[PDB]
Amino acid sequence: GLGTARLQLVEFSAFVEPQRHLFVHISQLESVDVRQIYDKFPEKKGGLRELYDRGPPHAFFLVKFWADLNWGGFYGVSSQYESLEHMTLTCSSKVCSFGKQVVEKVETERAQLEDGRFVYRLLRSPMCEYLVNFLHKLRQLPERYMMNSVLENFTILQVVTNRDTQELLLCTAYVFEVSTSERGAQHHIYRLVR
Repeated sequence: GLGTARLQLVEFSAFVEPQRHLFVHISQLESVDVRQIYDKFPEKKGGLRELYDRGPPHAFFLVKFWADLNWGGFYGVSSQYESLEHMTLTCSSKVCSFGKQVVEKVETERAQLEDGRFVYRLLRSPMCEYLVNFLHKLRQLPERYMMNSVLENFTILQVVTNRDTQELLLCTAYVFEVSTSERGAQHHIYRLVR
């Protein structure tokens, strides 16, 4: 699964409300050389290389999404994390185009005790205007292969840190293709090694 002993991703979804439609969804391992995707993110500071250098290596994951782009509504992102230790999470999400940052969103969420464990709920976070706009354009493409061509240069990098200790808890890279309405959204989680 996606997580470490200190922090685990439990659920992740991006959606639009008029019942919801899920572009992508993760509800809850093969390897990928991290060097092979350095160019899909900023190569200098806070680039994947530098983060992997500081470590820890076991906190690094790659997720490939096959998004479902078949649906003025509310565009939102929901995330839920869990842990056994009480912490405050700093969640950084960097949207990248052609390997360059076009959006950085930073949120904070404190632990909530529930069922004998700590939960971190970042629900219904409004999707950034750039993504909403991008989705609106993307879905107008006449062919799925054209969507995949455009999505080739679109990546997201999520960094979750312990706000107090500044320790890296979880770093996840996202890459994207499109899936048919018939098949529905899907994902493949990888471990990033070096």
